[PDB]
Amino acid sequence: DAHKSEVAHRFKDLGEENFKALVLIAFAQYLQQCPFEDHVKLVNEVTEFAKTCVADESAENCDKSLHTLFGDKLCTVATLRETYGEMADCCAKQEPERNECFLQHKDDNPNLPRLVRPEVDVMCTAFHDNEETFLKKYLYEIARRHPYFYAPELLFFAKRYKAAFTECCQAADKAACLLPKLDELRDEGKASSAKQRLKCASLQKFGERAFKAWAVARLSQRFPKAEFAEVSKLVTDLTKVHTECCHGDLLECADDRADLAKYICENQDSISSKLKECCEKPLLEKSHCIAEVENDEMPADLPSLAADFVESKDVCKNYAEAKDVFLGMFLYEYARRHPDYSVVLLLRLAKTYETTLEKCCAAADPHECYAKVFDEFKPLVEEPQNLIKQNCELFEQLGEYKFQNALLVRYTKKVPQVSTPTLVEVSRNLGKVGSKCCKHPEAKRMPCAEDYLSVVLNQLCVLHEKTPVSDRVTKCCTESLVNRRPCFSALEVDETYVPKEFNAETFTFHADICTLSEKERQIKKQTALVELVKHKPKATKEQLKAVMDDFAAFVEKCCKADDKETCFAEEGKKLVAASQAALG
Ligand SMILES: CCCCCCCCCCCCCC(=O)O
Ligand SMILES: CCCCCCCCCCCCCC(=O)O
Ligand SMILES: CCCCCCCCCCCCCC(=O)O
Ligand SMILES: CCCCCCCCCCCCCC(=O)O
Ligand SMILES: CCCCCCCCCCCCCC(=O)O
Ligand SMILES: CCCCCCCCCCCCCC(=O)O
Ligand SMILES: CCCCCCCCCCCCCC(=O)O
Ligand SMILES: CCCCCCCCCCCCCC(=O)O
Ligand SMILES: [Co+2]
Ligand SMILES: [Co+2]
Ligand SMILES: [Co+2]
Ligand SMILES: [Co+2]
Ligand SMILES: [Co+2]
Repeated sequence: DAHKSEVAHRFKDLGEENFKALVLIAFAQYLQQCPFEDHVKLVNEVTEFAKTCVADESAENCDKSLHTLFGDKLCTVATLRETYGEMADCCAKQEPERNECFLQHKDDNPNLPRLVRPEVDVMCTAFHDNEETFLKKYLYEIARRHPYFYAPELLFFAKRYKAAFTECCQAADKAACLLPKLDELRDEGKASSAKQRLKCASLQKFGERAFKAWAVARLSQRFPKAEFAEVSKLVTDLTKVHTECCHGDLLECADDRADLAKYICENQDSISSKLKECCEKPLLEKSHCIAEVENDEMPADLPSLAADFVESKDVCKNYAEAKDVFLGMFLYEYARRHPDYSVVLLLRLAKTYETTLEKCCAAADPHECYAKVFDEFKPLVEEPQNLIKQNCELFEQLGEYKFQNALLVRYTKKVPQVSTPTLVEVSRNLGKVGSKCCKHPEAKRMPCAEDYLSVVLNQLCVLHEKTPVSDRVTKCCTESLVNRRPCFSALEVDETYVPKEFNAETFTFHADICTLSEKERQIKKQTALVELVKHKPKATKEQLKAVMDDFAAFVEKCCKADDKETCFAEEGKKLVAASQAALG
């Protein structure tokens, strides 16, 4: 593929709207400090040129590559040295040194102030009176604050925001319609950003063979009709894409992703029937659509796994030939038969098979050792399926909020060293995971759980590893991504914990609670419970339930009477002393 102008060629394939979006994101992930209206100029300056070249590729500078045009344009920026400093020094570099120089001088935390959400009225009003300026500003604002976030992915999110505004701004109780959707998108925004980063860290730390294992597992579930060769092909293609995107070049990453889809949509018949709609969709959309594609039908009359991977003298031979191609096959075969399983569960099986196979092989006669490998799998399978039942049962009894509280207590006792604000949010978000996935039938519970659990455990591990307080959490966090959730599951109640000293103000409450969002109210209620538990690790549901119900009664009482503030302090003082006796 070669065009005289690539800038002319890109302008057409993407379409001007997507084109004017990306360029804005592009120049916003670099030049995070420059004001909006400047970028808007720059965007338009590019966009004019882009059009000059669309009209005639022979036009001057149209021939020059995106990498050259983009770089030249960045060096055009006046006050580049005043604000961007060493980034300016990049301009004396000749491509591809200069482009690499730019990537290096991205700032992952520009110390920009928190992006504050206006009131619904203000947004809808601005949205109406100025749609583009409204939407682009925030696109700009998000892209500069998140310079490594994959630009197309950001764009897909921006078009969803537009949707929520368009629907909600027309209706009554817009805030009721809108605020949910805006949080939902934000939560997803973080999840996406974290999931992207988790893909790159895993590849760096645990390596590429690990990466591919995770990939084989996942694709074999996604594409059960495909042969091991074809999975294996796609796994090696997919890893390379990740390896280019983790470096952080957008164009290269995008081209690799586009290529990988191009291939997939040509060989649909070889992979999955579910690709048809995705492949019709436009290029940016196609890559996204493949990633999210439904699992294909698992072929019927599938042979038992105990034939090829047990009951076969050649296994010890074949394992040795290629430890990874055989193991990979086993994973492929096990996985395509188990879409109901979590990716990490399948790796625990493959890992087990390998450990068994290596130890068994070259010792005595192998058959007698490798005979019971499949039995070793059953305990591993049961453990995560047990937890789902136990948790989804308790969830259905208690309901989300109360479930979050059951969680809060449990975890505080295990890891009291963790900051209250972190204990709350993790316990809240875990509530949401069981809320979402317990609604699924027995199948798809684990794959649902895994993906949602990964984000929460990552949020915590990312947040904790900046300010560590627990060796037990650190161990889990810096452990293999296969063993990460089991480690957390394994955490036992720490007997060594010296309780938190009482403080009145913590357990003091004001009438402000009465008029407050339930979430905000819950957070503070929830906060007190954590503090309560940190004070009294030797508290027990029998004793704890009492105190929680008296607090339930203390709050409904004062918020009901006319002079709430007096009640709150005076009743609280009773509530404290009473409870303090009840827990000691
Ligand atoms: C990637 C999204 C670009 C367009 C966003 C439209 C405006 C979003 C609402 C204003 C800021 C919301 C902040 C937040 O949700 O935390
Ligand atoms: C993209 C396939 C290979 C990925 C191998 C590393 C996986 C790291 C953990 C990913 C957690 C998020 C799960 C997901 O991708 O939906
Ligand atoms: C830090 C240099 C590597 C750049 C990799 C870019 C693509 C993966 C990361 C995207 C999410 C960034 C999250 C973060 O680091 O805060
Ligand atoms: C399941 C098959 C996936 C085919 C699509 C290619 C996915 C490669 C991901 C490259 C990094 C993009 C980061 C993101 O998800 O925003
Ligand atoms: C760091 C966590 C993941 C480590 C890998 C655990 C599973 C072991 C078997 C790996 C199979 C390799 C197959 C392949 O790469 O083609
Ligand atoms: C705390 C919320 C509970 C929701 C249900 C999930 C229970 C944990 C089981 C996780 C199994 C998938 C991950 C893994 O294989 O380790
Ligand atoms: C700091 C909070 C730690 C959260 C750990 C969550 C582990 C996955 C949930 C599965 C249920 C087991 C919980 C546990 O044993 O701690
Ligand atoms: C022993 C010191 C005084 C303790 C006062 C009560 C502490 C627990 C308050 C938070 C738990 C209530 C949550 C709820 O029932 O919704
Ligand atoms: Co093209
Ligand atoms: Co109007
Ligand atoms: Co490439
Ligand atoms: Co998506
Ligand atoms: Co789901």
